[PDB]
Amino acid sequence: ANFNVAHGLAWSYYIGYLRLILPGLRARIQAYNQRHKNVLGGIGNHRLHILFPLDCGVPDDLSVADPNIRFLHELPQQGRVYTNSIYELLENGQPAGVCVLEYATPLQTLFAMSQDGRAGFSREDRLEQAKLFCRTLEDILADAPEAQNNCRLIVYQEPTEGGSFSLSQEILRHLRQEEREV
Amino acid sequence: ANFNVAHGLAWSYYIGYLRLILPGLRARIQAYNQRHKNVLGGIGNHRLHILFPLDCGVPDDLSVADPNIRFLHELPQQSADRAGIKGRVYTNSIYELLENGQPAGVCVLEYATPLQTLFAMSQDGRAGFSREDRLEQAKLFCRTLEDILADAPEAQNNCRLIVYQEPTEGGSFSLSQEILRHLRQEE
Ligand SMILES: Nc1nc2c(ncn2[C@@H]2O[C@@H]3COP(=O)(O)O[C@H]4[C@@H](O)[C@H](n5cnc6c(=O)[nH]c(N)nc65)O[C@@H]4COP(=O)(O)O[C@H]3[C@H]2O)c(=O)[nH]1
Repeated sequence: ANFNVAHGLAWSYYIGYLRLILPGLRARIQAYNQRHKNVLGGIGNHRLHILFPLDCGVPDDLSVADPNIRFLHELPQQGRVYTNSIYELLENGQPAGVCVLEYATPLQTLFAMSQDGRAGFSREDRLEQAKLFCRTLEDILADAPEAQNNCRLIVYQEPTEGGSFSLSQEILRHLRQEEREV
Repeated sequence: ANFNVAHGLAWSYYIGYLRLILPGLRARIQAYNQRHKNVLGGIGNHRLHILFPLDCGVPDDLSVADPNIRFLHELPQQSADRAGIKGRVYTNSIYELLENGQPAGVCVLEYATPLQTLFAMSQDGRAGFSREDRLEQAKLFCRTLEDILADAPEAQNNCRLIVYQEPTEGGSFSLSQEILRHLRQEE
C-alpha cells in the first residue's frame, strides 16, 4: 500500500473546500455582523483560522474539553452545506478574542491511517506526512493570493488539548499578529 | 507541480466519508421507510450505490446525466460535529431508474465526489495536468479505494461501487441500464 497521501490531501483540501469557501467568507462575516449589529456584536477579524496540530489529533467536541475555547455561533452558509464556526477565546478567565476558527479535517485521515493497525505507517510516518501536507497547502495558498488574504494556518507541535500548552494563547498570538498587519 | 493525488484521494474518501456514513446508513433508510412506505413507497436495497465514471467529468446532477434517472427523495440527514464545525450535514438521495418509461429500480445513489475533485483540477488552467493525467489519476483512485475496501468487510457490504467507461461518441451506453444491471445482480 502506498501511503504517500499528503499531496492528495493538500490539493483535495484546497480544490474541494478552501477554493470554494474563502472567496465568500468576508461577505458572510460582514452579513452576520449586520444581522446582529445592535445585539451580538461584531467580528472584526475576517479571516478563516485553520488549526493544524502536527500530531494530527483533531477533536470533534467543539472544544468543550478546553474551557478557554468556546463555540459561540454558527457562521451560516452562502444539498451539500458549507457552514463555519465562530469561537470565543478566553485568557486568565476573561474573554480575550473572537474569530472564525476550525481544524484541518484531513489531518484526521492521517491519524486514522497511523491508528488503523496496518503495517508500514507509523507515528513517525504520520508526522512526515502532516508536515508535507502542511507545506504543500502553504505553497498552494502562496500562489492563490486572494485565498491567503482570507485564510491563516495555525501550525503547532503540542497536543491541542491537555498538558500545559495553551491553544487559546497560541490563537490569540496569531490574532494580534493579524491585527498588526491591518 | 506534483499532481499524484489519487492515493490521498482514496484514503481521504474512505476515512472522511465512507467510514463515517456507512455504519448509520441502514438505520436512516429504515427511518425513511417507516415514514414514507405507506405513501411514497419504501426502499428494499439498503446499500449506498456509488458511481465512478472513469473517463468523463462527474455530471452536475444525475437527471442531467441520464434522462432515465429521476430524483425520488432525500434520506433523513446525518448531522455531526466535525473538526470544529457544529452539525456538519451529510446527505444522501434516493433515485428512480426508468426503463421503457416506467420506474424499474430505486436505490440510494450518488457519484464518488473525489472524481469531481480530479475534474476540477484538470480545468484550472494549471500546466502539467491534462485529460490524460486526469484519467490515469481516476483509475488509480478507484483501484486504491477498492484495495482499501477489500480489507473493510462491513463497509464493503454496505456500499456497491459501480465503475464504468462512457463512450465519447455517445448513444451506446445508458447509465440507468448500467445501474439496473448491478441492482439485479445484488439480489
Ligand atoms: N466544514 C465543512 N468542511 C468541508 C465540507 N466539505 C468538505 N470540507 C473539507 O474539505 C475536505 C475535502 O473535501 P473533498 O474534496 O470534498 O473530499 C471529501 C469528499 O470527497 C468526501 N466527503 C466528505 N464529505 C462528504 C459528503 O457530505 N458527501 C459526499 N458524497 N462526500 C463527502 O470525503 C472527502 C474528505 O472529507 P473530509 O475528510 O471531511 O475533508 C474535507 C473537509 O476538510 C463541508 O461541507 N463542510
